[PDB]
Amino acid sequence: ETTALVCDNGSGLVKAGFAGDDAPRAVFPSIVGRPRHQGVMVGMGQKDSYVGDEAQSKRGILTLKYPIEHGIITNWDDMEKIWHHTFYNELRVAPEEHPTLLTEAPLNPKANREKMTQIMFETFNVPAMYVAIQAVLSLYASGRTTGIVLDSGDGVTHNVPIYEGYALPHAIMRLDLAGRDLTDYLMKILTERGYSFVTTAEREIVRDIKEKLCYVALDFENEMATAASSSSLEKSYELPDGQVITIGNERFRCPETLFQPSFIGMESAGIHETTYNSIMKCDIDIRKDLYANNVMSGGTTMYPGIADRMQKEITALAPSTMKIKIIAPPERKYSVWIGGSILASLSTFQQMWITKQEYDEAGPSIVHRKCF
Amino acid sequence: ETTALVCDNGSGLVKAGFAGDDAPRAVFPSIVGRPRHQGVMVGMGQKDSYVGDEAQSKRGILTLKYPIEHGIITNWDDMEKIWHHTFYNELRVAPEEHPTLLTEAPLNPKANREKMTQIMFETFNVPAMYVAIQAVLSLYASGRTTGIVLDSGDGVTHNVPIYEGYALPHAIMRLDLAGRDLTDYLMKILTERGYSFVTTAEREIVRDIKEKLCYVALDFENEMATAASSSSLEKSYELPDGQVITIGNERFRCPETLFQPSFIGMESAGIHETTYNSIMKCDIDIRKDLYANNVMSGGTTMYPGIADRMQKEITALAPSTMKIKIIAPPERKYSVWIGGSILASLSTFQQMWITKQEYDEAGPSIVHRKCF
Amino acid sequence: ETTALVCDNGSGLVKAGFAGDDAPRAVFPSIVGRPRHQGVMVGMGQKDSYVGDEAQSKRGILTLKYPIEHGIITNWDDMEKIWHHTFYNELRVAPEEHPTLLTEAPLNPKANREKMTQIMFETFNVPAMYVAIQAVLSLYASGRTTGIVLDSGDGVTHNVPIYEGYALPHAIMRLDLAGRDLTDYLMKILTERGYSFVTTAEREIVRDIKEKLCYVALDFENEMATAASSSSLEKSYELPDGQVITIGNERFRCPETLFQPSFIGMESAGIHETTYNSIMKCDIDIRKDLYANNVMSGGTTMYPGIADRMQKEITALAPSTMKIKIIAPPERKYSVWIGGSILASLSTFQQMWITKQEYDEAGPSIVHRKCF
Amino acid sequence: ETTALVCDNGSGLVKAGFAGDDAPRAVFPSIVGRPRHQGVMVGMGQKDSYVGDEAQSKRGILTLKYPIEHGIITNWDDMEKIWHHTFYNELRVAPEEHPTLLTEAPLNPKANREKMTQIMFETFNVPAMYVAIQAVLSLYASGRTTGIVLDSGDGVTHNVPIYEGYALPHAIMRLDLAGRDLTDYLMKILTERGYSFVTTAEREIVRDIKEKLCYVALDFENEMATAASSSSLEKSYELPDGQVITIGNERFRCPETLFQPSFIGMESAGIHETTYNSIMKCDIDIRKDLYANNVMSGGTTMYPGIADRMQKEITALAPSTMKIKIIAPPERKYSVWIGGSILASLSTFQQMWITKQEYDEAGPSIVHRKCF
Ligand SMILES: Nc1ncnc2c1ncn2[C@@H]1O[C@H](COP(=O)(O)OP(=O)(O)NP(=O)(O)O)[C@@H](O)[C@H]1O
Ligand SMILES: Nc1ncnc2c1ncn2[C@@H]1O[C@H](COP(=O)(O)OP(=O)(O)NP(=O)(O)O)[C@@H](O)[C@H]1O
Ligand SMILES: Nc1ncnc2c1ncn2[C@@H]1O[C@H](COP(=O)(O)OP(=O)(O)NP(=O)(O)O)[C@@H](O)[C@H]1O
Ligand SMILES: Nc1ncnc2c1ncn2[C@@H]1O[C@H](COP(=O)(O)OP(=O)(O)NP(=O)(O)O)[C@@H](O)[C@H]1O
Ligand SMILES: [Mg+2]
Ligand SMILES: [Mg+2]
Ligand SMILES: [Mg+2]
Ligand SMILES: [Mg+2]
Repeated sequence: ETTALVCDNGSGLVKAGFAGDDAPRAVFPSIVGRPRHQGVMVGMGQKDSYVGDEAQSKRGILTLKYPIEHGIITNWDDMEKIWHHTFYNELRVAPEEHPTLLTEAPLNPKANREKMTQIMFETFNVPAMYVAIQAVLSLYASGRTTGIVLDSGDGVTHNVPIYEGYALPHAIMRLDLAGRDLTDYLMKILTERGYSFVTTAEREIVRDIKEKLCYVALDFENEMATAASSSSLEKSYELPDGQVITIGNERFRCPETLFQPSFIGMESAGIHETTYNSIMKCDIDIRKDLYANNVMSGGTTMYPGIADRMQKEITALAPSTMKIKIIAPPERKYSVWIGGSILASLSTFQQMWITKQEYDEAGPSIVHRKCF
Repeated sequence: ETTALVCDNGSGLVKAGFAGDDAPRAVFPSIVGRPRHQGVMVGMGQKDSYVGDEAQSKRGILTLKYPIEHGIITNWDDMEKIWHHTFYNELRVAPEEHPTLLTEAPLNPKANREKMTQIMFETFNVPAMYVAIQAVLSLYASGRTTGIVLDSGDGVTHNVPIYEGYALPHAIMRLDLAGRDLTDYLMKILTERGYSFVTTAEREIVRDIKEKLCYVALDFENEMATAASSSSLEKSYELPDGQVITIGNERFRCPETLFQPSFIGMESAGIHETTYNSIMKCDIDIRKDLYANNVMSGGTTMYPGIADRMQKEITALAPSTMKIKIIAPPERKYSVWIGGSILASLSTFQQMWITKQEYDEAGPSIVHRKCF
Repeated sequence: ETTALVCDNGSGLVKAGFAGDDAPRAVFPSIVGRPRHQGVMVGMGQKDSYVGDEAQSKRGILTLKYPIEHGIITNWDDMEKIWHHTFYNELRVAPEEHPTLLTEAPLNPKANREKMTQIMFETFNVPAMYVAIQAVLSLYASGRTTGIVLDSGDGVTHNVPIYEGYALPHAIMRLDLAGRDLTDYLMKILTERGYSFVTTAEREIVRDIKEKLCYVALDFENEMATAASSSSLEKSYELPDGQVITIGNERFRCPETLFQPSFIGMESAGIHETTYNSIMKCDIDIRKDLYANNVMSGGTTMYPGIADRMQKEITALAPSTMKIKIIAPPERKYSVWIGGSILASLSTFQQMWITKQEYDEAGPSIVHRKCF
Repeated sequence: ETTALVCDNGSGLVKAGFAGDDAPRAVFPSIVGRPRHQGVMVGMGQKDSYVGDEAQSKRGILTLKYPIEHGIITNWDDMEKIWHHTFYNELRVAPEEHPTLLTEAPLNPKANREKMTQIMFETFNVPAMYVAIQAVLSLYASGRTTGIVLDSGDGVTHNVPIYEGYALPHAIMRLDLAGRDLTDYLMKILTERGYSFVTTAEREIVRDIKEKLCYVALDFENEMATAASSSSLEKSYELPDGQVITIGNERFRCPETLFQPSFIGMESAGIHETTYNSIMKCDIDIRKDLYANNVMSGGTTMYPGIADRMQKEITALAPSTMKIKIIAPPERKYSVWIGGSILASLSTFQQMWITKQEYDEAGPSIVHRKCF
């Protein structure tokens, strides 16, 4: 045996690599694009579909779409097309030799995990597989046993409280506000400056505006007063046609949707009150250890100043004698993959794989009574 | 006080009148024309500019242009010239005595509404004003509280879901396909018959072809089979030079762009799928009442057979146990003005005006925290 | 100031008079004759040159020639000799007191208009001048703003479409078939009867045959069948030597050259197809108003039956639902002067003159950026 | 099979040859002339019609006319006469053995392409044919996939944006200002020097003046100031009668009609603003690649200094951080034929022909659902 594969399929990026590494060798977006215009040059390399980094380059003529929406895979033809691109075109492996570690969000459909298991054996014919929960793997990456994990990615934000090795599945919150809903609110409030980004190729531009110019205001009602003297507030951004946009208070205002989800019409609470309501559903003897370990992960927790507001605004909810310590590693974008590289290389793990023999005598329903 | 003014400025027509009436006294196109040829007769009444019904008559020698494109006013010199023509030359009022109700599209620039407010006080010096959203006013005209409003005009098509008095601003779709983009597609597909309408004075002829000979096919793939036996399909039209054109399948084919916007190269969805995606972004307890109230308005919803296809094609998307009732009044062209005549004559409204005193101590930014 | 002068210099006649009158006081041909024989009576009043009505009387012993051929003045010594005869010998004015309105054909050389301007200031020293286009002035005489003008004179036939005060300079046709080319075709087809008019004094007789016995056939292929029974077709004419000529089908056949210019070997089209091709180069919204206003002017449009054939033969080209109205005033010979009398007496015109001060600081090139 | 024919039928020239060559073997003008004079020598080789290079030599006695005006073939008798001259008299082939590649302009009538297809099978009986779009073939000649193509010929100027193999048919502009409208403006402004070119045989002289003495001014308002000191500006040209003309500012002033079409009374924009408005109708992610690839083609883009003004005047419209690279090959006159020689010799193309069997069971309407 050489090694094992760790394929972190997310709603926005597909992180992939080998176990035992410290960074994924394969980071490309989870986009499958079909061309939508006519097509008039004969031959000269026109494929029926473009996946990932190729569709990101040719995106002006493509109808881009995501096969994964809010964690749930909705377009199993396109998801088998990304996995085919991930293993062959991007990692250059043989899938019949390496065991594959997959990740998915908690509180997810049963058929979403059975259908991953059916594809990895009946189509790729892997020797073994295992589906892990992402917020469990975010805590191997920090090398811990205790802590609540705020894993906010591109499709789903979810808290999982984990005390000393033991997960508390009744306190797992799942909030479907994520980075893809911050882009779609940003396309709505860039309209009030005048700039109209509508089609799906501009959705990948407003995503790139958000990753470069948006931050989290430490007090939202005071930065809106700073928009009176919009001097250091406004920044510029060069679009791929050469135009510039002067984005102003829309920098700090779209990540406030993480803290006030009523901006996009959701009745639910922000990520500071879904952390606090998930600690307050735990036992009273472990709430001191969950305050002191607030592990953030995922790429939506990469804004400048989001650890400073989570530490500010849980403290206004928690009793004043408990210390709050939001713990943000700088590598926290890939930490679901970093913990998957650790868990697949542990020596105590090689009896937890779902082998091909164990699958065949049990069908696709083996994955529920074996993984979690 | 005599009464209030209701000035519905659209991208294609300027509807204007007084509150409490049942029809606008002033319907003229929103066109400002400059002459482009030499000019050789001395004197005898040559103005520098021609606005509205006058420029529509003298259009053979004029460079006609619209100051409003896609809802956004782009040419504030010409828009102050239409308003000057609307009040003085067309309504024959004094603007310093009547409060003016203005309309504009939702999801619009902030500077578009501030600059209307700055003109109506610093130039016309009105006693009071109020900017209303057009799809709110389309629902007073039907005398209701509940319904999604498909307001398709000449610059912008937009859905606004309104439950029992409460607007849902996160489900407001805005699609910039409208009647001016159906004319420009019709000038492109009349070329394949041979007829070349190019200059801006022929743009007002193809607009008049579209308002007389175009309808909506109930099944587009079967009317294209009827173009084999083009017997009852083809109609004729007498041009203003005496020529006739025999338009064939181009009758039903340009309003299909409302239902398949890929004909003009837009990635977005048709008006039957922007209604359905705007209901599916509402709460699940109000989707039954939004199906049963589909208020159409605007002049682009005046084609023969557009209520019959909207009722056909939402039903193919909606679940089969929900009833769909597309509600098209016959007066639906002016229904943004009809609801503006109702709202300005309500007794509960006279504290919602932005008076001249309230403007002066607040600047032009009063209109955002007072209207909507 | 007394009044202004209107000097309509044509290729065949010099119409001159004062502004505000209804008929020119000075109508004499534009002929400068030199004697060609010996000269044997000593003294008794022999001048070196004879101009106009005097050379028309003494024409048997003179080499008559026209200084203006096809609108272009080619013999500037003789044209200064006609203007000297026009002002002093014929109007009896002082040129240093009256401003002079001049006319010329459209699409004319630049040096033709500069050299008129140089003569009227450096030789006659007029206070002011203005060069107008003849087909503009033909439309003041009918008191209008809209119409295409068929101005066919003795040197040039030209259409100028004029919509409501605005000339369309890209649709101005200029056809150099005129009355002097109908005389020269008539001298060629009177030869086939036997009568040989060759020298220049007989050119002024065939011009007088044409003004008295020639008409326009309403259908040319049927009047040629009437030449079989030449009973009412043939007329007689008494020459100035007492001889008679019996002109037959040559009455209607030389004005057919206006409608079929291939008789004199021109490739171009007739005056019914240069009117139609000049309307079809206009905008499609003004073609209805140019059909209903077909102003004829000039002396070549004075044949019996030319309005009846223009109305017949444009109708065969125009679409059948457009009305055609050829508009021939009875005074249409002088209508370039009649409109020049109107334009020079308008009150809105006295700032359009090129004064002597404006000329001196600008040279002769002022006339292009001031008149047209 | 020997090879295939590439017949580039243009409005001004008929380029023809074989596939796989680097230059057409048959370049002759698209002129069919009928004699117009009497004809008095008995026998000695007088045909009823003269086509192409023969009618160009004998043009003094012929009524020359073009069967193709603005891309649309209007005179199908004469166009079958050119094709008969092209294959038999000029290429000396048998049309029943070679498959024929035809070109035509985009946004063209449907009946123009059906009637080419009906002639090439029912009259010439070719084995196969294919109608291609000219601006697609202009991009094979530069050997590319990406670029907007400014193909300005003798009848039609049209932009076609082509990204990586995929044409964008909603951004295709078509402007009917071309070289034949620059000749007709040049015949109008040579009149103001005095020189009157009127009949159709002089239309082929002013075309030859334009191809030798006209250039494009880099700044039009400064070359008009250079016309004050007309020293290096004026050139001479020897006419075929031996006369000389001293053309002055009319050298640079007629190609300015390409950049200001209001000189000939067109309301539309120049070729620098129909390129920019066609890029601004594309997607925002491909506008960087269309700026860097501005392929000019056709013979109207052969003026000295037209690449230097297109690079100057798009840059004044484009944002200042985007590079503009107008790409003019020196062989750009024949580049529609050069790309047609490439496309007909590709190995991936031989299933795109419309064979004679495929035509017979489908009628003439096969060409729309098979070519484009
Ligand atoms: N620097 C950044 N600042 C802010 N947001 C960012 C940044 N980088 C990425 N994002 C957002 O994070 C999203 C992807 O983050 P990531 O956590 O990798 O997604 P994901 O984990 O693959 N989706 P999932 O695991 O299913 O929840 C992007 O779509 C952006 O919206
Ligand atoms: N009978 C008709 N059938 C089809 N289309 C029509 C008809 N009458 C008008 N139209 C089109 O619809 C438009 C009617 O104008 P209107 O509905 O008022 O647009 P508008 O409201 O002025 N623009 P806006 O309010 O900003 O959306 C015209 O410009 C035409 O393009
Ligand atoms: N009754 C008539 N019938 C037909 N032709 C006539 C008649 N009277 C004059 N003509 C012709 O008209 C010519 C003069 O007409 P006229 O229009 O006055 O010339 P003109 O206007 O001075 N030249 P121009 O300025 O170029 O129009 C004569 O030379 C004749 O050829
Ligand atoms: N050297 C030149 N300089 C400027 N213009 C030229 C030159 N040579 C040719 N032309 C012009 O280009 C025209 C022909 O160009 P060309 O592109 O070959 O015609 P064409 O492409 O066959 N017509 P079409 O294909 O229907 O657009 C001539 O009629 C001239 O007006
Ligand atoms: Mg993740
Ligand atoms: Mg409206
Ligand atoms: Mg005259
Ligand atoms: Mg060409």
